[PDB]
Amino acid sequence: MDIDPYKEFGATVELLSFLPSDFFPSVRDLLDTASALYREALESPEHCSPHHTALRQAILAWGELMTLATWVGNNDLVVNYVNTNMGLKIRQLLWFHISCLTFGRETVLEYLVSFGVWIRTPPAYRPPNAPILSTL
Amino acid sequence: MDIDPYKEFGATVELLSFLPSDFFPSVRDLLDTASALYREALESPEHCSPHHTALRQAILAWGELMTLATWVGNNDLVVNYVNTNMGLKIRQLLWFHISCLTFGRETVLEYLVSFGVWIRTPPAYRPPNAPILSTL
Amino acid sequence: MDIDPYKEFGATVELLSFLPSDFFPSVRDLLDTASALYREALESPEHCSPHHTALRQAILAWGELMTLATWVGNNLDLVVNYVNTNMGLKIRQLLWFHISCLTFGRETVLEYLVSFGVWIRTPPAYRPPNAPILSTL
Amino acid sequence: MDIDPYKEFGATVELLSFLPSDFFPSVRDLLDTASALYREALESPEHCSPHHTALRQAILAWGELMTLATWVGNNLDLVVNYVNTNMGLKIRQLLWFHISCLTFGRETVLEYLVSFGVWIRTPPAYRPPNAPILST
Amino acid sequence: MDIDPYKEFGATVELLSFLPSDFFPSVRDLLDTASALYREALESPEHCSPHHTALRQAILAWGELMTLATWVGNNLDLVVNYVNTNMGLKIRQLLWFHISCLTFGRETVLEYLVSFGVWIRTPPAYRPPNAPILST
Amino acid sequence: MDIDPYKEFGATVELLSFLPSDFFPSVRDLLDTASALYREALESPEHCSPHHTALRQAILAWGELMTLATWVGNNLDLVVNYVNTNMGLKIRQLLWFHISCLTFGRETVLEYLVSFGVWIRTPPAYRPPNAPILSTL
Repeated sequence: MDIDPYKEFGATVELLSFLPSDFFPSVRDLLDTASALYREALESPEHCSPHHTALRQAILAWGELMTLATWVGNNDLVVNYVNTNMGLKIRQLLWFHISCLTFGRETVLEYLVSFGVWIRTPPAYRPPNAPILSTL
Repeated sequence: MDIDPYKEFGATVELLSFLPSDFFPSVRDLLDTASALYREALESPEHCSPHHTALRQAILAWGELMTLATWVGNNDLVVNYVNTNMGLKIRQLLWFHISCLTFGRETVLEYLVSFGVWIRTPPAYRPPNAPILSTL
Repeated sequence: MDIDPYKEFGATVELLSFLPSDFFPSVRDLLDTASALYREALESPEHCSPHHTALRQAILAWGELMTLATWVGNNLDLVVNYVNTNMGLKIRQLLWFHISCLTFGRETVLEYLVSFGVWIRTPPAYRPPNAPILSTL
Repeated sequence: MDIDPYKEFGATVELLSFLPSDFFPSVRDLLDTASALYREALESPEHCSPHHTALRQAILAWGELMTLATWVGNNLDLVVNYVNTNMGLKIRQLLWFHISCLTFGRETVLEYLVSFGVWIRTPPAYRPPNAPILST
Repeated sequence: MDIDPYKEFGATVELLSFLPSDFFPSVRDLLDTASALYREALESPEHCSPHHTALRQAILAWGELMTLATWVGNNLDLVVNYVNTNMGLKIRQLLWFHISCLTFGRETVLEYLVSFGVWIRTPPAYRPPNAPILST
Repeated sequence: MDIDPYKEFGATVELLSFLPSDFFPSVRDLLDTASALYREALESPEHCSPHHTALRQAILAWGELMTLATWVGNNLDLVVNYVNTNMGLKIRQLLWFHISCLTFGRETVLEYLVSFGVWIRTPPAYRPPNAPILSTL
């Protein structure tokens, strides 16, 4: 079985691999961002949005990955191995769902094709400041 | 942040720890069950149910756990370690979402309190055949 | 003062001594049926039913008895055997009756305790071998 | 599962810790206060106030562990003068709270636990000698 | 800029100087009077009475200078038994005034500070031994 | 008891720890923005806004700390360094947040603290060099 996690939300894995690899903030910055303004919404008993159902499983599954790393740390390249390949897939899943909740789903998707083509023009022919999605 | 994965669906972790530990079928039996009759629904681009959004993330996160186990198998108690503690949490998440999709959400929740009290009566004072939820 | 514990719920102890001593599940499996099915109503800041108020006092009465069991073990064996088995049967049938009045409803349990009475009093030569099962409808 | 026995009645166990441990009358004085006032109502088969359900259970729980004090006495002390002192103190707080909530009303006892809070908190040079008594 | 912390609540700091400096209960007795009564209301994200805003700030200002007493203790006394005695007295007047204005109402505390004025002013031969207590 | 200082105003400390330590002006320039713009409302005998009640307690909490700084200097250096710089950053972001909720309005600040969050978390290679400025409309 092959299923993209972003497929119902209107994006792809390729369109999330369209941004650079080190554009996404770290997991500590992203988890504190969700814990900043989405604690009373994520820990609600009733689900509000399909982003909320996907984000409850993104945090819990990364919790299972971290306690697997501390267990294998006791019994440290393997704790560094998870942040290379398994760590990119959780940052992209966290950044996409946090930003779609704050700003909007279609606003993130239009930003992904805007920052993707901004990073792939020559510097002397593009707007100099990098595009950042923001409120107002 | 502390969030149960079953909290929006009307259950708890305790009510899923109400059944015995080895009641749940293995991950191979459960993944082939979802691949049996939910391939054209889970791999749809549009999300149908909150069980579908939770089940797309249950399969993908267990995929990240298995390739972590083959990587640490190369670089085998650790491949057996994941099936003791990290393996119960994925079987319960797979069994709850497969059975709620087939039969119904409230039918699984009424079955959980039915099989829970069936296993906790003396044998001579209970119905002899174990309760199994089934169609018709 | 000789109070009947569940006289106000439509039963007696004499109606509920008909069940055998091995009819009730153990206190661990009885507290788990209370904790797993409905702890949100037991920890609630209001009293939903008179079974709930009787169930909050019944759990904490057993918890005080379990404090006495570890105290006589650590500080200061037959008395641990006494709380678990002799005074525990009064907690088990108190926990069973209040859980079952909330799961299946109260009138279902009281009609079951009569229909167990016609089964447990007949000699074994003239009764069906399976005991009557408790279930709604 | 840690239940507060008074939480349904509007008082926490922390709010009832305003009263000192040696404030409460003896269990013999509390049971005769019950037997003189509420003997028909406690032994009736009729449903009553939720203090009545908690008062039938608190007397019988004391009665169950009264026979434990009788049984441990002959069959061999330090235990019999522990079971009514330390473990019977939780009966005294439970018997005092339900006798007084039936007689003087519930909300007056909630106003009494606060008004005993301001009495026991004040320094000895500025507190009245009249300890607050509960009267009607 | 010299602000009165009580001026918005109808009392001046001169009017609250009727009460003696050793009248006020200790800060440990005031915080448990808050924690037993108002723990849900203080920690709620909902706007409440203007005593609640001043009570969240008075606890956290005491909490900030509580860590100052911890930090000055090891890192080197006279300072740690000055910061809770002299500088913590302004907390005790601020914690007493807002606990009592929430429980007994605001105008009763304004009527209590005046009625404690006539008690402490009278000569010792003509004053009642009952210091005025605040009850409901 | 673990109280959040501005939970009731629509924020957290975790939402407001995203700003750097050098984002806030010093306590002298923060008290002057309170004293010069509106001291008539801070010295007023009524509470206009819940930011005003939180601002009266925040100024006098710092004034008590400045009394401790001169007392440890005159009577009885690293502890003067501690109040000014380590516990002063908790006063600076408390003074900044309540002043800005009264100047620009509260919803403007909370939408600014999110939009600073998307700026401060991105790496410097992919963010514009100027930080987002706070202003109404």
